[PDB]
Amino acid sequence: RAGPVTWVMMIACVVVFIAMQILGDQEVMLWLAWPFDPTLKFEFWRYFTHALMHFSLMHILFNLLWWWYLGGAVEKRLGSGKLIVITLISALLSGYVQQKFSGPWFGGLSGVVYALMGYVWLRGERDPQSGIYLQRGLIIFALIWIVAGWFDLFGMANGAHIAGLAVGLAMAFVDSLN
Ligand SMILES: *C(=O)C[C@@H](NC(=O)Oc1ccccc1)c1ccccc1
Ligand SMILES: [Cl-]
Ligand SMILES: [Cl-]
Repeated sequence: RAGPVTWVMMIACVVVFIAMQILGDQEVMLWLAWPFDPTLKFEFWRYFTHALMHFSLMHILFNLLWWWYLGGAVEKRLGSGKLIVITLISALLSGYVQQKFSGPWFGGLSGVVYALMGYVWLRGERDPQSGIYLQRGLIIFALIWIVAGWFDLFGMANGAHIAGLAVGLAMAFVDSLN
């Protein structure tokens, strides 16, 4: 079963998403979003908490599905610390790129997922002995989501997703060295 990081992240995302139903998107964004005024630049959770917000049912459902599967695999085979670091860095870098290109009003686990699939894929592609790999059907399911978001077929930006992917590829690369 899904490890503690995999589990606690899912719960947090659910709780936050409930809060957004109860209070509206904007009001929750007022507290958790990337600093959107210099008044807020020292509220440090915000460099991370933006990842916890989702705006539709499908957003949180698909994000959490991929998180549960990939994140859960990473936690189980490579440990909780690994998953924590991939998450922290991908969240920060994709958040950074996103706000740079389009301002601070955004949310979600997408950057983190791009990192996890970049990680699992490259890791297995370069080092099967690790035990982790993105099997063919999932490489296909994954690419279809990459394509979708890329050409804006679902409504959700590219640069931030690339930024997330770069983090996962970078860490898989490093991890698969000796
Ligand atoms: C974030 O990108 C939202 C997006 N989630 C998604 O694309 O997840 C994946 C899956 C596989 C590889 C990369 C990213 C999304 C779009 C539309 C509906 C739900 C979620
Ligand atoms: Cl398969
Ligand atoms: Cl490792």
